[PDB]
Formats: sequence, C-alpha cells, structure tokens
Amino acid sequence: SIFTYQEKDIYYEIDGTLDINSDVIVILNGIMMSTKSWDAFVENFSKNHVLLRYDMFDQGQSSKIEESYTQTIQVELLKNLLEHLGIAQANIVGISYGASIALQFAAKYPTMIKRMVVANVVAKTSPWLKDIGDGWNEVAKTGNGLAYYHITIPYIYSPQFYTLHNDWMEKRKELLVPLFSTRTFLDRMIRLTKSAETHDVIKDLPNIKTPTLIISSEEDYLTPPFEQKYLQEHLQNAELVSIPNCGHASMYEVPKTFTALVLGFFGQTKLDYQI
Amino acid sequence: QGVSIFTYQEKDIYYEIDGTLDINSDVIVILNGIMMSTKSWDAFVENFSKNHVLLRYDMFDQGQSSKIEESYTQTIQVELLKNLLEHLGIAQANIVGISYGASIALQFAAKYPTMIKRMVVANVVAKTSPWLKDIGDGWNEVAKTGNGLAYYHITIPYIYSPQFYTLHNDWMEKRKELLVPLFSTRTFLDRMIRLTKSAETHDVIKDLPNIKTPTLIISSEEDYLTPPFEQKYLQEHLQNAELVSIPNCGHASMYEVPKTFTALVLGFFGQTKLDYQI
Amino acid sequence: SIFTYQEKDIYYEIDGTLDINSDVIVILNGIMMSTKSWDAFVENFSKNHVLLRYDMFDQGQSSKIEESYTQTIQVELLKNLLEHLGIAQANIVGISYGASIALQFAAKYPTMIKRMVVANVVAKTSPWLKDIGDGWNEVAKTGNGLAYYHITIPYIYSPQFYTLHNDWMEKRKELLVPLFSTRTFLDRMIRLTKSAETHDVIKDLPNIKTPTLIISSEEDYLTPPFEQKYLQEHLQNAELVSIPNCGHASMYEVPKTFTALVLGFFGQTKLDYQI
Amino acid sequence: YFQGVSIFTYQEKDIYYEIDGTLDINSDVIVILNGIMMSTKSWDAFVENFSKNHVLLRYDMFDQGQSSKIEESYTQTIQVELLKNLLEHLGIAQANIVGISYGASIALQFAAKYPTMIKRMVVANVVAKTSPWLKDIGDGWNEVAKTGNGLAYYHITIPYIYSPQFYTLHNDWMEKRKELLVPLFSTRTFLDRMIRLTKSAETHDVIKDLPNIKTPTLIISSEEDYLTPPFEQKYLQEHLQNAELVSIPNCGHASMYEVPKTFTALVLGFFGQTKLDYQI
Repeated sequence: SIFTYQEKDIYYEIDGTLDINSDVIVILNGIMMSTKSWDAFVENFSKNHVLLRYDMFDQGQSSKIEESYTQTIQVELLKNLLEHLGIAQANIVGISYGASIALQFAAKYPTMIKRMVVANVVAKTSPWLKDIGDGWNEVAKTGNGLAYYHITIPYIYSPQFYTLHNDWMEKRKELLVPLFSTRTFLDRMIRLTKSAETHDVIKDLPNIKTPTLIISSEEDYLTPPFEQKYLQEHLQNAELVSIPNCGHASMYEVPKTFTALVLGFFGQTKLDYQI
Repeated sequence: QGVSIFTYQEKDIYYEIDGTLDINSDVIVILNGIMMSTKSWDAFVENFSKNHVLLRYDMFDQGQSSKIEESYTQTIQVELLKNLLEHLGIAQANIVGISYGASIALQFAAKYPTMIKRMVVANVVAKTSPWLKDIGDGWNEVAKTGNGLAYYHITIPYIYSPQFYTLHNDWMEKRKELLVPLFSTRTFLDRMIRLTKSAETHDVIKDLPNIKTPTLIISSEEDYLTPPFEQKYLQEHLQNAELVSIPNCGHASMYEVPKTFTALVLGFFGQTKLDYQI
Repeated sequence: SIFTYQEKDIYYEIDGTLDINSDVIVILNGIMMSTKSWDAFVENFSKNHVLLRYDMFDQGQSSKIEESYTQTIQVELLKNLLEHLGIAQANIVGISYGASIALQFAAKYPTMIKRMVVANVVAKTSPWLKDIGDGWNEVAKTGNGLAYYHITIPYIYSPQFYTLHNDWMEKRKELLVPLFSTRTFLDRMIRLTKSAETHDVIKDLPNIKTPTLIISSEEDYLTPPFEQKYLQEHLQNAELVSIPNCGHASMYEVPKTFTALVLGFFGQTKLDYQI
Repeated sequence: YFQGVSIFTYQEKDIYYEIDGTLDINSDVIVILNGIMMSTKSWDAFVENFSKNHVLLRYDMFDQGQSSKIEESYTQTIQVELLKNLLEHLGIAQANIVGISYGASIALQFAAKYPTMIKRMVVANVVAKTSPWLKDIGDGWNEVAKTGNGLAYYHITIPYIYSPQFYTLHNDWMEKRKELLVPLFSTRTFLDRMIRLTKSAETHDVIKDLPNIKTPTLIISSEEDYLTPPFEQKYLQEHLQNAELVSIPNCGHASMYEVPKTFTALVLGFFGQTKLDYQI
C-alpha cells in the first residue's frame, strides 16, 4: 500500500479490515525501525484492533527528504495519513523517535487520539542527547558501518541483555554492519537524527490531557528514566511503568511486557476508578 | 444457604461470578489479600470481566466465608482454590493474586500447574522472611489487645506509599474513621491473627525452578511490606517470569495505580501468544 | 560528668582533651539512642578529634521533661552545652531524631558549626511519618514492650540485614523487650516522638550555607530516600550519598561506611576543588 | 641516566611518577591508579587533601601521560607487574590503593596476585570482568580512533563518561573542554595509546579470584554510570567478602570529577580509619 502524500510515496501496512467500526492502533516507529520491525507484534496487536503501521519520511520503503526538516513534517504526515484512511481517532503507541512524534501530535491534534502510550521518550532533546546525535552523524558521515554499529547498538540494549543474548547480537551484527555501511541508510539516519534536535514539547505537556502510559527502562542509556519521571509529572493524566534490567529497546528485551502494557492500557473499558 | 455459596468441608465459601460461565469461558480468578474481600475488587469488575469470566471468592477467615478457629497454614487455602474451581467446572484459569493471595497463587502453581493458563503476582514474596514474620507478630500482638486505633496506625501507613498517603491524606482519614471501628471488632481481629499466622509457613523456594507457569510479577518501589528485592529474587528463579516495577507506589498497588494494575493483568492474559519471534 | 542546665541535669561524655583548638565532633543521638550507643565509634571518631557525646532531654541518663515540648528544647540544649564547654564551633553529626536537631541548629546557630553530616533525615515530618509515631505512642501507652518491639525495630533495619543477622537481632531482642516494657522508657519515647511532630525546616533550607553531607539508606522504611533527595536539592552546599541494602540504622548495618563518610568529610582540609 | 628524578627505569622504558610528601618505611602511603584517559596531573585537585596525613604516590601506567609508549600487544598484566616493581623500587612494602575505571581493574588484579602489598583498597566505577557489552563499546572507540577523527572520537566517548544531568548543567564548560580535546583526540600518538589501553582491558577477568580477595575493600558506585553500570559493582561486593558498597546518585562514570568532595571523603575516611572492626 502507498499513500501518495505531498510529492512523495508513503508506505503503510494495515492488519485487519479497516472500516470505521473498530479501534485503530497506530505504531510510530523508532528512528532505526520500519514496519517489518513490528512483525512479531502484529498477531497480538491486531486481534481486537485494526493495526496501522507506516514508515515515516526517510524511513524504510517510504521516500526520501533531501532538504532540511524538523519532526513537524512527520507530525503532519501522521495526521494526513489518518485522514487519508478515514481514521477519525486512534490509539497511538510510539517509541524513541516515534514517541517524540506522538507527544507533538498529542500537542497539536488531541482530538485524533483516544489513548497514547509512549516508550523510551524525552520531553525535549537535551544538550547531552544532542551531542550523542552529533556523534552518530559524524561517524555516519565517514561511511564506516562497523564503527557506526559499535557506537549505536550497545546503548540501544541494556548491558545485561547484550551479554545474555550475545549470540543473538552477533548473528544480527553480521548483517546490520553492512546495512549501516550503505550510504542509503546512513544519509537517512543523519537527516532523521538532525530533525530530532529541535524536539521540545515541554510547554505543551501541561495542556496534553490525553490519557498516557509512560514506559521507562531502568538501564536506558539514551533516554534515561529521569526524563520519563519529568514527563509523568507535567502530563496531567500520565501513567508510569518502569522496566528493571532493560535497555532503550524495551520492545525486544521484554516483548510480553511491552504488549501487555499497550494492549492493557488501550483495552481498558473505563479509565476512571471509583476507589 | 447456597447460591453464590460453595459448601466445602461442612463450611461455607462465598464467591461471585461476573459474566456467564460455560466450558468455552476463559476465566480470571482473583486471589484476595489478607485484609481483602470480594467487594474490594468491585472497581475492577467491569474491566476484568469484559472479555473474561471474573471469579471472585473469599478465602477462609475472609469476607463472608466461614471461619477456621483451628490452627492452619496456607495449604487449606490452596486446596480451597482447587476444589472451588472443580465445583464450578473450571479446568484451567488465569490467576491474579496480590500479597497473601499472591502467596496462595505460587503454592497453587507448585501443586496444580495444570489448572493455570497464565499468572500475575503483585507484591509477592517467595518465602516469609524472619523480618516479615516478626512484623506479623506485631500486628497480631496489637490485634490481641483489641485496640483498633493502634492496629490501624501500625498497619495502614505501610500498606500505602508515603507519597500517596500524604497526597491523598483526607482519603485516608475519612476511610480511617470507619476502619478503626472495623479494626476494633474481635472477630475481624481473630481472623487477622489466624490469617497472618498462616503466612509464617510460606515457602516455595524449592518449587521455583519447577514452576513452568508464564508469570508477570508486579513490583512496587515503595513497598515496605514485600520489598522489590523479594520480587527480583522470584523473577530470577522462575523459568518463565517477567518483572515490572511501579515507581512511587506502595504495597497496595491495587489502589494507588488501578490503571496500571488493570493494564498489566488484562494485557498479560489478553495476549494471543506469549511466544515472540525476535 | 554532668551539665546542670535549665533546672535539670544533662549527661555528657568527652573523649580526648578539650582545647579551644580542639577539632570537636558532636554526635546528636537518635530517638532511641544514648551516649553508650556510640561506643563502638569512639576510638575512630576521637583520634584526630575530640568527641562530645551527650544525652538529650528524655534520653539516656539525662533528666526527664514531663511537660509538653518540641524539638526547640533540644536545640537550645546543644547551644548551651557547647557554650558551657567553651566550644565555639564544632563538626556536628546526627541521625534520625538528632539529624532533625542538626538542621534546626544549623538554621539558628550556623556560626557554631564548621561542617555537618546528617543521616537518615527529613526536612519536615510528613503526615505519613507522624501517624507512624502515633502508632508507636498508642502502643507505648499500653505498656506492652513485646508489642512495642515488633512495631518499631523491624523498620529500623533493612529486611536483608534483619534476615542475615537474625541471631544478632534475637539476642538483643531478649533485652530490648524488657526495656521497652518499662513505663520510664515508654514515657520518654512518647514525648520524644511528640516533639518530632513539629519538625519543619523547609523555609530554612535555602538559608543554610553550612557544608553538609547527607547519608541516605535505600531500604529506609522510616525516613525514605526521597526525603533526603529533597533535602540535598534545597540545601545549597549539600552532597548526597546512598547506601544500598541498608536500613534506617546506618551505624549498625554499615559502620565502616558511616565512619568513613563522617571522618572523611570532617577530615578534608579543603572542600573547594579546582576541577 | 638513572639520575632521572621522578623517572623509574623499568624494562628499558621510562615510568613517570610523582611523590607528595617525604617517603619512609614508617610512611603511610596512598597509591593512585589512573583511569584510561588520565595521568598524574589529573589528580592535582586531590593532592593537598590526599597528602595531608599520607604520602601520595601518583604514576602514569604504560601508554599513559609521561611514561614510555608500548608498541606491542599487551594485556593489563604488564600494568600489574609495573605497580609491584614500582612499589619495590621506592621501598614500599604495603600501601593503600585507590583506583578508578581502568586503574580499578588493575587494583583488583593486583589484589588478586599481591595481596600482601595492600593495606586497604578503594575501587570506583569498577567491573569484575569486561563484559561482551563493554568490549564492543571499546571496539567502537577503537574503530573511530583508527580514522583519526578527533571530533567523532570526542562525541562517542565523553558524553558517556559524565551523567546526562551533569553534562547538561555544566554544558558550556564541556564545549570549552572540547576546543582543546578535539585536537588532542586528533593526534595519532594519543589515539594509538588509547587503542592499546582499550584492547588491554578486554582480558580483564578477576571473577576467578574474588572469593580469595580478603582485602578491606570499599566500592564506589555511580547510579548514572553508563560504562561501568551499578549492577557490576553489586556483583563485586557480593563475591568480595571484605567489601562495602556506596552509591552516588545523579553521577556518571567520572565520579571523581562530578562529586570531588564525596570521592575524597570515602577515600580518606576508609583509609584514615584506624580499626575496621566494630563491636556492635
């Protein structure tokens, strides 16, 4: 499926029959993710929901953006995509980069969101995180896929996970390094990383009344828990959940947990409790 | 005496079923805490029983079930659960327990693992430490005096987190002026003493490497009764266990974070397949 | 010897030779403590320092105050005791109840403190903490030392410590219970607990420039770490230290660490680092 | 010559060392084991406080500071034997040892082989073994260092040395560090030293020796340490039996730099203690 949005082609996948009948779950990908990266979650996510997966600009099978852009064009992408598919409201679950989009999207179009689940998410790109991005880009500008791997992924996963499932890491390392060596992937990553520099929804938080459940990884070395602790206080109806011994990629480290929180929060009939 | 009443060993067991129960039903059974009854889960009935058949019951010395004046461990609560499930024609069930109920869930999963599909344990220990045991001796000792005011003050501020206790203090005070009378009646105190003493023998450490039951452990960071290091121990010795920590939350995760508790329970039971191909 | 103060006798102990050129370390006792409860620390504490230990009102071998009193009585006791001994300025270290006294003292007489080390300390008695104190008092009124034991002591130590050294607990238990059963000990505890109800130095915290090192126990179920976190943020020159797997009684669980923190902070020649 | 003052001729190579105070057989000595990016001058701020009641011994290990280079593949073994022979050179029988990061690894190995030459020990931001995780991070540093890019090398190392809070709070201070560090990180000789020091840490493994280390140890752990995480310190503390653990909230891998008062208090306090045995 292709959403001819603006001048470019936007790739999206739909699991389940989309008619106005059912609740939609929209997945907002991380900066290194595509639609196929959520294949393991499709069956569980689309049993009582219509699952909407799509690749953002400069992602996966979607077209490129060779000009300077912030995360704004990704937010407008999400709105126009939903309007294209005739989706009035939807449950939004985003992670990392996608989690940043969801917060911006909840700040501009709250009437298109039922409930929201953000994982491994900051309210604003700190000077610390920005310099990390400059590190990723500078290494990507050399075209060294081996170097680019060894500086990104050990901080995506917790040290415990990387060590425990090291053979799993190595087998994936043999193919990720060639992927990280291609100028196609890297140039897309550079652009996607620069766009995240201007991420700032701090002054939008006290006005986002969208029911939110925040997932926090204790061993997240990219978006540390203190950033999630901040988010939960300034969001009015925010829920917080911490995942012990887990890195920035909670999706893979604890898939049963991730799904439980997402399906559980979206699946609740009532959210107000009479206790 | 009997509808919503299960006569068992010439004694009455009160229970409630929400939804219609047949052979197709996917059941969620709730194992109560040491101070809880079926009515304490009223706020979760609508959500838990939307796509499930909610089975709530009161254990011995609990709620509106009969009393047990003879000394007893938690083994009679484990057999109770089996015979109750058999009585209602329930072969398998999803078990969610908390505190005392979570201890019954573990002992049950060790004895009758075939009667469980999935399990969620919240604020749970694998074994009653000498620390927790002496805390119980203090609860009992004050209960032995009949002082309801004293009993309240030495139990409840440990049920909840300091932050929640402070933030919702007037929710604690209006709920206190009726708790103190409850804590002042002997029968309730007598039930509390026998239930607390039944937990002294909680020990499933040897059973942990054998429990193949898919389990989600709920941990509270500000739990001053069943501390996080206990759940961490449980999640390491169980073969198929997952751990979740709730920041700024007391022993009563049921009441402090009802949204989270529901999401985790419904989410873990509602998953089609726990096998992820990563 | 004895310090006749304020109508009444105050018991104190001095280790070393007292000069005005003395490096004095004053220890502010916990609510259940006395001078005899710091004996194990005496040798280390009084090697390069002159150690002053004293029993506060309703404590140890000091007289009783049957009248209703707050912590401001203990505060004036410390000042007058120091003036009595001719001590102008001294390093003050306190824990629990004594640590609360230290804060009220540092806010009223900052010129009589060189450096301060407070352990297991809050800036204000929370409604939660006070209702705990009401529980202690309400049980203390029944005279049941057996009941009074099991509702106080297991919360003073961490579960790990109480379990690992249960023999150490049980042998002390056979002595603490007869002591907790005396009306003399209980009446003192009740009044010492009632005085701790009015603890509030929140307003004073930004005005305390006294160099402070805050000790916090992760498994403190009485004065939790978040209260220390609050303390370290609103004191301009305060450093924080967290002790893993430790309870409200730092001294007995980690005596090597406690003394290292106290001696190390006081022993430091210069606190300002060109770094 | 051997009239080289503050120079120890070892295996036909020059080892630089600095001593604050005067040395004696009676002298109470503190030996500092540097981090992987550190030298003797990296401890200047601590000199006055550390040498108050102790004889401070600072020295640069191989491929560090002012000491000679190594252009052979070496493990941390040559760093351990260096410490032993340096101590013997100065006539030091026993000494208190404080080590951080890389030097902390040397301390444990030294405590594993020569426990008689240690009085008391302090280790900060320390692992009991180089994990496959920590090892692949080092490969990342090495890979980037190979390119000679100083700007890239800086951005992939230092943000993980300091805590995110600290790095943001004292940010403009970090960027003026950067104007001087980027050229330093661009020099081949510096990068080559960093590579060989990194490769040497790959074979760090003292799990074998932990239950045999009876040395009075105080472990300093940082909560926002993203290179030697807290869980690694908890492991060390449970398999060492004369070990105590202290945690530093809101602090990164460079604990000494973020909390200099705290670091000093723990070191001076744990060493300056006369008798460790408490009758409680």
